[PDB]
Order: sequence, then structure tokens, then C-alpha cells
Amino acid sequence: VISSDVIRGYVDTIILSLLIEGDSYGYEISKNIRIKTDELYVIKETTLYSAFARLEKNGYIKSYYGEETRRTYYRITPEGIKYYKQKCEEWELTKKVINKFVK
Amino acid sequence: SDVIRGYVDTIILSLLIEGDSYGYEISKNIRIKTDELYVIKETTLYSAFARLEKNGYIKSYYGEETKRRTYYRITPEGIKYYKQKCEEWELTKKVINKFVK
Ligand SMILES: [Hg+2]
Ligand SMILES: [Hg+2]
Ligand SMILES: [Hg+2]
Ligand SMILES: [Hg+2]
Repeated sequence: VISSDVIRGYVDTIILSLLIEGDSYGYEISKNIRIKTDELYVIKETTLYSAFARLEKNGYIKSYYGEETRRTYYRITPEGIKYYKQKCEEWELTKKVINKFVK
Repeated sequence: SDVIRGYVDTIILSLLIEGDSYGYEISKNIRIKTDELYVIKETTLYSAFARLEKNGYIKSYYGEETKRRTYYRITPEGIKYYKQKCEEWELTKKVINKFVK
């Protein structure tokens, strides 16, 4: 297991990161998180679905709708790509700080 | 951040492994070591001393009265916790590095 405190800081950035690869939807995103982390991080549904809500409200992603049978898909916005890049730079600084002490 | 909250204690324990220390000196060493990138707040630092001591990870002792300075020394359990948090950090970096590029 990993730091809950750090991961809380990066949930949105991790979801944005997957959306930069391609448009996606709730179940695919959480599936992709656990698989790509080698099972080290499995995201809670409540964590995931309040993140979408926040990401949308903030204007970092947009919803759209598949065919009726309707699935909600998200696509990352230019404003969401810029938030992602800021958080990437932040992660680099965060790492630099903690690697000094935690060796 | 609330991100650094996860490793405040481990940062203090790390300095304590290099030697006994006290509040002003721990704070200065953080400033210096990070070259200003991290400066711990006085409330955060005294909270962490208090929690570390509650948890049995450090012990306080006292200098001469000149008021008396409060020193801390890491315990064997403090070292155990430190090394589990190092492993955790490496795993954390792995996870976040997977996405944040
Ligand atoms: Hg594990
Ligand atoms: Hg992928
Ligand atoms: Hg270590
Ligand atoms: Hg380690």
C-alpha cells in the first residue's frame, strides 16, 4: 500500500492523465487505474464520481452521451490539459522535496 | 499541501536519524535541505512532535536551564516506522509516475 494523503492530491490528475490518452467512462477509468498500477491503487466509486463532478464543474472535462440502450463519456478540455501540466510540475517539486529526506 | 501531510513525520524522523535535534534546528534543516522549497509551519511542527511522541516514535529530553531546550531522540520503533514509510513512498511514486508525465 501507498500514501492515502498523496493520492488524494492526485486523483484528478490521474483521471485527466487517462483522458489525455482517450475519451473514457467511469468503469473503464477505474479499471484502468487498478490495472496500470498493478493493483496498487483501486479507486472507490464515490471518490471517482465526485472527481468527475468536480472536474466538470471546474471545466477540465466535458461529458457527452453514447447511444441509447446511454453511457456518459468524458473528454479532457484545453483548460484541463493546463491544470494537468501544473500538477505535473507540482509532482516533480513534491518528489524533489520528499526524496531529500525519505531515502 | 495536504500532500506533504503524509510525510511530515517521516521528514522529521529522517533528520532525527542523523542526530538528536530540537524544534528550531529541525525547522532550519528543512529550509536548508530543500533550499526553501519546503518551510514547515510552527503549528505543523509542534503537532508532529506531539504525535510522534504519543506514537512512541521519539522521546523528549531537556537541556540546561538558560527556560530549557527540548530535545528529541528517535526510538527503535521510530526507525521501524521510518523504514515502512520509505517503502510506502517508493510505491506511491510508482503509482503517480504511472500517470503524471
Ligand atoms: Hg503492498
Ligand atoms: Hg494505456
Ligand atoms: Hg529509508
Ligand atoms: Hg525505502
